[PDB]
Amino acid sequence: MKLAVYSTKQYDKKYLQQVNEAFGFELEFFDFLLTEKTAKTANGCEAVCIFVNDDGSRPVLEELKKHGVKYIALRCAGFNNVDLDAAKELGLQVVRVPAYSPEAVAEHAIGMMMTLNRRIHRAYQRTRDANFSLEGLTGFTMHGKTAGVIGTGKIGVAALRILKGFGMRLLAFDPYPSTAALDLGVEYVDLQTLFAESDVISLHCPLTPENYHLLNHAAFDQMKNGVMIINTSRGALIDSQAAIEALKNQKIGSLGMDVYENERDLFFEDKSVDVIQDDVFRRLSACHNVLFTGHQAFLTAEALISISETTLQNLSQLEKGEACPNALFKHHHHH
Amino acid sequence: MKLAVYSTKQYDKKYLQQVNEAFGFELEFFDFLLTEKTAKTANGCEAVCIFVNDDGSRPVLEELKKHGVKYIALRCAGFNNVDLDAAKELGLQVVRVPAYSPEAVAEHAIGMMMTLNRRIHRAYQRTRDANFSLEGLTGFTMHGKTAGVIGTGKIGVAALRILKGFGMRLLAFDPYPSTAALDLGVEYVDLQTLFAESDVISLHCPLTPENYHLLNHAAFDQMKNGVMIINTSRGALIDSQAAIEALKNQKIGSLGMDVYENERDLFFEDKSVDVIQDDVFRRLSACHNVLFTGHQAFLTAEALISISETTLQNLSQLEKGEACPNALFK
Amino acid sequence: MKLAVYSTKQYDKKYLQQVNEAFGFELEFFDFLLTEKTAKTANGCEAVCIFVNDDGSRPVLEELKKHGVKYIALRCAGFNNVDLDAAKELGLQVVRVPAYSPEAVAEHAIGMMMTLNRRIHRAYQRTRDANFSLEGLTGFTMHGKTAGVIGTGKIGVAALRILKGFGMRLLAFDPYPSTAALDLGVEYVDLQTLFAESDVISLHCPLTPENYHLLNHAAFDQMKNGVMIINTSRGALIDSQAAIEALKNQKIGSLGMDVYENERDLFFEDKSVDVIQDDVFRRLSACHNVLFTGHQAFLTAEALISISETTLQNLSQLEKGEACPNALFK
Amino acid sequence: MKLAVYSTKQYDKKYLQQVNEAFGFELEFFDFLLTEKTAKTANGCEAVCIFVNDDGSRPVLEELKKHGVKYIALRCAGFNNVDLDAAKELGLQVVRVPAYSPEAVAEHAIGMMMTLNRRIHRAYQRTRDANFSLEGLTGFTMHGKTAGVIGTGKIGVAALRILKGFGMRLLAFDPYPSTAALDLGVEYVDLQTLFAESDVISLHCPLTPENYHLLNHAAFDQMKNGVMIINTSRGALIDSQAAIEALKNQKIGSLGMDVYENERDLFFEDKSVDVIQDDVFRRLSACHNVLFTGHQAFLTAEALISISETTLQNLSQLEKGEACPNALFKHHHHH
Ligand SMILES: NC(=O)C1=CN([C@@H]2O[C@H](COP(=O)(O)OP(=O)(O)OC[C@H]3O[C@@H](n4cnc5c(N)ncnc54)[C@H](O)[C@@H]3O)[C@@H](O)[C@H]2O)C=CC1
Ligand SMILES: NC(=O)C1=CN([C@@H]2O[C@H](COP(=O)(O)OP(=O)(O)OC[C@H]3O[C@@H](n4cnc5c(N)ncnc54)[C@H](O)[C@@H]3O)[C@@H](O)[C@H]2O)C=CC1
Repeated sequence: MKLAVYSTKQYDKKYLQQVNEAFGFELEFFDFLLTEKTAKTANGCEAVCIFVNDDGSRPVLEELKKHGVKYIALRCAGFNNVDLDAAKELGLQVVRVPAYSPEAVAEHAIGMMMTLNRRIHRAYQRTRDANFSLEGLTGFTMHGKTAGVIGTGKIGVAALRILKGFGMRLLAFDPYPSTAALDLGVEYVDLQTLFAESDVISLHCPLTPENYHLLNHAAFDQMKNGVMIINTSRGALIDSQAAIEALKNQKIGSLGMDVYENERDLFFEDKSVDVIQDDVFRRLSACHNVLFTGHQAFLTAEALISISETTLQNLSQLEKGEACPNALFKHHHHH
Repeated sequence: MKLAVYSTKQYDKKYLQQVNEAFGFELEFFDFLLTEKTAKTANGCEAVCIFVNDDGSRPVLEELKKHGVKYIALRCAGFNNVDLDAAKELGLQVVRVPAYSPEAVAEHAIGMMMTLNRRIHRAYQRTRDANFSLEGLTGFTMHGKTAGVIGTGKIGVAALRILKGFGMRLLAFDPYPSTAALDLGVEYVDLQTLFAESDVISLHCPLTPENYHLLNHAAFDQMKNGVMIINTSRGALIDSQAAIEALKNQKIGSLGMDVYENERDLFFEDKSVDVIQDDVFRRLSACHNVLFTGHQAFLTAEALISISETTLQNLSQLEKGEACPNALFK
Repeated sequence: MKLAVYSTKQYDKKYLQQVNEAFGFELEFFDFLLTEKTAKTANGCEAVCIFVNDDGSRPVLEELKKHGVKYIALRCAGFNNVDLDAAKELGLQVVRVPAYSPEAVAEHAIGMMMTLNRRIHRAYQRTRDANFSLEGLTGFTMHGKTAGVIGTGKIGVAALRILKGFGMRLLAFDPYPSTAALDLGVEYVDLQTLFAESDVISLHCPLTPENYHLLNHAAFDQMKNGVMIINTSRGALIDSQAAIEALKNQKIGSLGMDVYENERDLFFEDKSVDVIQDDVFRRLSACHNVLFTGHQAFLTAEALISISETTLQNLSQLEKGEACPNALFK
Repeated sequence: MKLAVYSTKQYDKKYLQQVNEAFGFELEFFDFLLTEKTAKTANGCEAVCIFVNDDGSRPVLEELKKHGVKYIALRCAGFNNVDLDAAKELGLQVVRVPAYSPEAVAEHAIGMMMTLNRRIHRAYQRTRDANFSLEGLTGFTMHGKTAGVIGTGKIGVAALRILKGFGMRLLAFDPYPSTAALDLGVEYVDLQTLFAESDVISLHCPLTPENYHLLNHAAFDQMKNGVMIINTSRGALIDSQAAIEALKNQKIGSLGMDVYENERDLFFEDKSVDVIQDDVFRRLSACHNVLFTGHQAFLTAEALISISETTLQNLSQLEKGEACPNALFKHHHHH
C-alpha cells in the first residue's frame, strides 16, 4: 500500500517511519494541508493519513475518490473535519485513533500544573539569561490541598493517581462515577461542591451539550480565590470571556490550557472592533499566570508510537478486508 | 526585641511580617548583604536574620558584637557562611531552620522534571508569542519508567510518594533504610545499579565528604543515554565539568539544577583568569534541555511561613533563655 | 580623598575606576541605596557619589555631616532627590553633571525607532529559538517620511542630523529657533502641524509647566494613523492614559519610552487599586509595538566616561576650594 | 491571466493583492513549496510566482510545462533555484526582481547595528516583564567613530548616507569605486586599512569568487577588538567558523546577520554531525552580542509593494508579448 500523509510534522514522520518497519507500506510525506486543491497529490495512493486541520469535506472526498483513494485514516481522535455521510456515499472508509494515551495526557496536565505553580516557565526565562531573581516566583505546596477532577474516564483517573501521589485530597465530578476512582479514595461530589473546595481543578471530559461552558461566571464565582485551572480537554468547556475576567479580578490564580488546533480561532476575548487574539494569547501570558500549549498533551514518544501503531494497523485491516474496530460511521454519536 | 533582616526579598518580608503578627518583634528590613561594612546598620538590634549569601565570617561577627548584637538567625538550613567557632568565642548565639518543608522541595524537583520532560519552558516562549509549533517539544511518558532517588530522608521520601503516583518503578540509594521508603515498595540498590537502570535520577541527600562529586565521569558512563538528572541538593554533589561533557555527548538527556546562591561561582568549565562566568548558564540553557532555578525549591507560601515561624520561634526561645533545639552550638 | 559610591552598578564602577587614574582617589563602592540608615557607611570618606534614587533629604545630610563628609557629588543631571538649602545650612557642598552626552541620547532615540520599525526586538525572540518566521515583522522605509522633532536644543539637533541622514523631511517645534537646526534644513512649524504631518515624533525637550501633557488626547486625534512616537524625555510630556487609548484604537503605531526611575511609579493606566503594579509595562509590550527602556539613553561607554570625568573633576574643584560651575550654590 | 503563488506568506499575499488592483489577474495563493509533486496544482494557470525555497529544477519545470504553465516569476533577486538551461529548452520564460529597495536594506542594516549597540533586544526581553536593570546593556556612541562599508552599489551608498548622519568618519572598499560615494565624503581605502580602522563594518556586496570568505581569520586579526560586524549581504562573505572563534576570543564585539533562507542550512557548526543544527543560532544569541534576522532586510511595506509591482508588471509584459527587461537567460553571469 501507498500512503500519503498530510500536514506532516517531523515527529509524525519519525514515528510513522519507525512503526512502518513492521508494515512495510510505501510512505509519502507532505507538509501541507489536504484540501480540494491538494487532493490530486494523492494520485497513486490507496490511503491518506490526515490530522485535525485537514479538510475532509465532501468536495475533498470527491477529489480523493476520483484520484483512486480508498481509505482515510485520522491520526487523531477528533473526526469532525470529515464528512462521514459523503464518505459513505463515495464508498470511502474512515478510521481513527480512538483515544490518546491516558498517562501521556494526565502527565501533561500535571506538568502544566507544576510549571504554573512554581512559575517554572518564568524562571527559565530569567535563568537562560543568568537572572536568578525569585521575586514573583512563589508557588504553593501541593500536599494537603484539594484537587478537583472533572471527568473520570481513563485520563481523569490517570490524573487522579498522580494527584494522590502528591498527597492531595481528591474530589471528582462525573455524571457516571467510576469504580476505579472510588478505589483510589476519590470522593465524588456535585459540581458546586467541587468548585467550592478545590485548590486545583483539572478538566478531563468530552464536550457535551450538558457541559458547554461548564465553567462560566457563576462557576468562577463559586471558586476559591487563587484557584488553579487546568484544561487539557476542549476549549468550549470554559467560557473564555468569563475566564479572562476571573483573571483580572484575580479569582483565578493560574490558568493552563492545551489549545486544540481546530479551536484556536475562537478561544478569544472577544470584540467586534479591533484587534483580538492572537494578541489575547500574548496578553494573558504576559499579564497573568497563564500558560498555553499547542495541543501538546499527547506529545510523547510512547504516545506517538501508539498513534502510529494504531493508524498503520487500522490501514492494514482495511486492505486485508478485516473489520477494523476504529471505523467511523455517520450515526456515531460524536458526529 | 528588634530584628534586623538582611538580604531581604519581597517574599521574605511578606511572610516574616505576616507570621510576626503572632510574635511582635520589631522588624527592620534591609535589602543589602550583611558584610563587615554593613554590620554597623544593626546597631540597636539584639538580633540579626540572614540568608545564604550573607557573610557570617569572623570579621563580620566581630563587628556585630561591637555593635551589640547577641543573636544570629539564619532563615535557611545551611550555615556554611557562618563561622561557628568565632561566634562561640565571641559569645554570640546562632540558630537556624533545620530543614525546609520536605514536600515543597520534592514538588519542586518533580516540577523541574515535568517542565524539562515536556519542554514546557520552551513551549511557553513560543505560545507567549502565539507560536503554537510543537516540533522539538517531544517528551516521554513517565509511567512505567524507573526513577532513581539518591537519599531516602524526608525529602527523598516525599519525592518517592509523588513518583509512585506517576506509576514509576522505584529505586534508591541510601546508607540507611527508611521504613517509609520501604512501605512504598522502594527497592534499595547499590549506586551503580541505580545509575545503570534509572530513567530519572533525583538528588535528595546532604553533601558529605563521602559524596563530593558523587556524580562524576564514571557515573555518567554508567547511565542510560537520555537520562534525566535533577539536583535540588547541593551543587558539589555533581561534578559540573563532567555533566557538561555528558550533555555535549548526549549521554544526559535533561538536566535540572537548583543553583545555590553561594554555589553560582562553580558549575564553571572554565578558563583561566577570565571573568567570572555566568555565560555557561546561558550556553547550557540554549544548547540543551537544561533548566536552572535559583535556589527556588523551598519557594512556596507554606514553606516560607514555616521558615518564618521557625525563625521567630528560635529567637523567642533565646530571648526567654530557653534552649533552642535549632542552635548550632551550646 | 576617599569617596564612597552609592547605588553602584557594574558600569558605574568600571568607568569610575577608569577615570580615576587621572585622579588617584580612593573608592569605596557600595551596591546599596544611601539612606538615613546607611549614611554611617560613609564614615572615613570626605565625599559621596550618588545617583537618582539615593536619598538626599535633610536627615540623611545630617548623618553624613556627623560622619565627616563634606562633599556630595551627583553622577546625574537631576537633583529633586536632594534637599538643597538644607545642605547649604549644613555647610554641605553638592555638585552635579550638567547634561548627558547629546549624541548618546539622540542615537538611543533613533535606535528605539528602528527597533520598533523593523520589529527587531520581536525578531530576536524568534531567532534566539531559531524561529526565522517573518510574519508580523513588517516595517516601513524611513527614507522620504516626515520626522517631527519636539525640541531643538542639543539632543534634538543631534537627532535631526541622524534623521537627515535617513533622508527624512524634517519638522520641529521649539519656542526658540536654533541656527544649527535651520542649517540642517529643518522647517519649524506649530505643534498642530507637526502632529498632523509627522510619521515619526521624537521628544527632546525639558518638562515645563507649559508642556505638561503636551501629548494629550487632542494631540493624538491630530496624528496620522500608524504614527511612531519616541520619548527619551520626561514621562509627563505624555499623558499616559491618552497614549494607552490611542494605542488601543490604533492611532499610535509604535511607542518608545525611556522610563525614568523616579517616574516609573506613576505611568498611570491608572486603575486604583489592587495593588500597585507595572502590569501595564507587561500589557503594553505584549499587545502592541511598544518598547520600554530603563532610563538607558545616556548609557554608552563614552557617555559614562564623561559623567565620570565631570564628577571627579567636580570633586577636585571642591577639594581645591575652587568654584564649581556644576555646584548648585555657594 | 491566472497566477499561482507558491510559498505564500501573509505579507506576500497582502501586497500582491493590493498591487493587483491595477492588473486584474486571477490570483491563487498556495502556502506550500513548489515541487515536482505540487507542480500539478498549477494546472489552469499561465504563470507561477515563486520565491527562494521553491524548486525550479528541470523535473519541476518539465511538470509545469505539462500542466500548461508558460511563465515563471521570481519575487526575489536570487535565481539559483531555477534551471535556466532547462527553462529555455522547454520554452518557459523566467523573470525576476532585479534588486531590493536600497533604502529598505540599508535601513535594516543600521537597525541591526543600533539594536546590537544599545542592546535593545536584550532590554526588551527584560522590560516586557518589567525588569529595568541596565547591567550589560551598555553601548557606544556612534558619533566620531569610523564606519567601514564594503561594497558601494546602491545599498552601500544608502547605508553611507545614514552613517554620515551619525557623524561617522566613512570608509569604503569596492573594486570599482563610485562617484556617489566620493561625493558623500567617503574615503576609499584598501581592505586591510578598512579592517584596521573601522569601529563598525557593514557588508553590502554581491558574492564573487574574489570575496568568498572575505571575512576570515586574518581579516579578524587585523580588526579592532570589540568591532561590530553587520552582514545583510550573503552568508558566504563571512567564514562563520572563524567568526565564532573571534566571538569567543572577543575580537568581535557584536555581530548581526541577515540569514538567507537558501543559506540557513550552512553557517558551519561544525563536526557536520547529525548532521547539522541551529543550536548554534541559539547559542550565539545567548552567549554573545549576536543577532539574526531571517532575510528580513527588504521587509517594509514600500519595498514589498515594489517587489509586487515589478512582479505583476513583468508578467503583463510577458503576456502582452512585450520585452521584459527582467528576463533571465542561461548565460547570465550570476549564473
Ligand atoms: N534546593 C534546596 O534548598 C534544598 C536542598 N536540600 C538538600 O537535600 C538533602 C536531603 O534533605 P532531607 O531529606 O531533609 O535530609 P535528612 O538529613 O532527613 O536525610 C538525609 C538523607 O540522605 C542520606 N545520605 C547522606 N549521605 C548520602 C549519600 N552519599 N548517598 C545517599 N544518601 C545519603 C541520609 O542517610 C538521610 O537518609 C539535604 O541534606 C540538603 O542538603 C534540602 C532542602 C532544600
Ligand atoms: N533619557 C535620557 O537619558 C535623557 C533625557 N533628556 C531630556 O531631553 C531634554 C532636552 O535635552 P537638551 O537638548 O540637552 O536640552 P537643551 O536645554 O539643550 O534644549 C532644550 C530645548 O527644548 C526647548 N523647549 C523647552 N520647552 C519646550 C516645548 N514646550 N516644546 C518644544 N521645545 C521646548 C528649548 O527651547 C530648547 O531648545 C532634557 O531637558 C531632558 O529632560 C536629557 C538627558 C538624558
